[PDB]
Amino acid sequence: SKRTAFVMGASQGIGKAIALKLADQHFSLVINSRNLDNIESVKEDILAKHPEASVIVLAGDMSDQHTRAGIFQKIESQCGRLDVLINNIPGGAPDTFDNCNIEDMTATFTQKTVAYIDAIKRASSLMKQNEFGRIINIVGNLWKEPGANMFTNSMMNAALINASKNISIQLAPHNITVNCLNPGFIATDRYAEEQIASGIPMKRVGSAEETAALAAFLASEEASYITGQQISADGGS
Amino acid sequence: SKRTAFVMGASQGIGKAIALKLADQHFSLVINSRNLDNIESVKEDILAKHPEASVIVLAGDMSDQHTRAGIFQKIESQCGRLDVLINNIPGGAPDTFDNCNIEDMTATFTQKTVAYIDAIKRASSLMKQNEFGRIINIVGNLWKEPGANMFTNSMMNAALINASKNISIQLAPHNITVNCLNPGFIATDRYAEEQIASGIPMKRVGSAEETAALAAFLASEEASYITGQQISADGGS
Repeated sequence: SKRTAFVMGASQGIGKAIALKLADQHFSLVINSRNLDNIESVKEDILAKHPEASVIVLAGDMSDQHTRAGIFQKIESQCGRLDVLINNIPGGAPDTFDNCNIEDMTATFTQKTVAYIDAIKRASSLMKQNEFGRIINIVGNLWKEPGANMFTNSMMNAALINASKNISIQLAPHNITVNCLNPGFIATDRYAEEQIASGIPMKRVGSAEETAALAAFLASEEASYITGQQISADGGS
Repeated sequence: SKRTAFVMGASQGIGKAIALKLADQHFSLVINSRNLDNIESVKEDILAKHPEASVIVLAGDMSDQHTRAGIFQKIESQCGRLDVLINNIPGGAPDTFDNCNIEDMTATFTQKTVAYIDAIKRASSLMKQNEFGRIINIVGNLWKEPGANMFTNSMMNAALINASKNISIQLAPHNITVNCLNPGFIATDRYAEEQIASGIPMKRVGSAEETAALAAFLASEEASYITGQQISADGGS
């Protein structure tokens, strides 16, 4: 069939990569980031490689409850369907059990975790219309001694893993797979001078294309019996 | 030594059970629930079995950020120390991925998860003073198709498991164990007419004493090398 895919936070990085690969495979695209100008540029990049592409740009903050409803309202309007959802929202800033505070925790929780779930709620009832869907969640790693300053994000990642398992079960009947994809390392700040490459088995860091090759597959028709899964493109824990 | 233990939501049920067993072992007790009258009655029950008991009643809502700080301020004042913490706060109301809503999710998150963590923050710096502590977290079961209407509570339980692991690592250096205790079934509403006993391996439902025997042990001196653990008194998953 000729599917429609909504890829969020795709102005660059992992989302941008998933966008191109998904375009590479003749998916109809609806794309999003906060920055209207950065996102436009991607559409131009995609149309350039593929002139006939159906790319839609809906700038906005997917962390915002209302921006969400509006985006989904639009897609339902301009597309009439939705097959694939790519939940891709960054977690909060790094923190420590010592350094953490509770105002921000709630924020972060709301910013990513709730966002993803609401987004699935909307995607799903759209998806349910055609008894088909592919939900891929960009999530990251737990558990282990943040330590990596990822205290709040790790507990969020856990909650998200749990929730997806649940959701996957509730939505399977409807031919909608729900899987989490945890990349490891790509393009995102942080602070020679860099032997983190030493600690990863493959001894290298991820690439958005590698991550995107995976998400593309999960998005495909042949991936119809794969749900409730948790798969890392991390080269090793 | 002569330790001091703070057991929250101990007006009855599991917390009440932990309170008596801990009293049974000559811990100095600080106890809490929302209901001043229900909690008082426990003190009377404890003093009655043990006349010499040091029981302190601090009524209050441990879900409340400010009530929390105040309770800990008091304990630090009237006790000068704290050895054992019993994080015992009920989760939110049951919900479904379908039926759930996001206002309540945030609430629930704040009500239990954040509560426990803040409570540990306060307990710990108190505990750090004597290079000794025992943090037991009353948590429950994930993951599996709520289904049991436990959608939001399951993802919260997951986040809590993750966070404790982390915290356990950060606090071990200070001789403070952090373990989660997941009971299964005890005294708490729900809606013959009841073959849930069929689905549990032991074919029976938990008892607060069983749960309390465990928490008491984790609270003991001999349990000094047991941290970051996850242990069910559920008779079987």
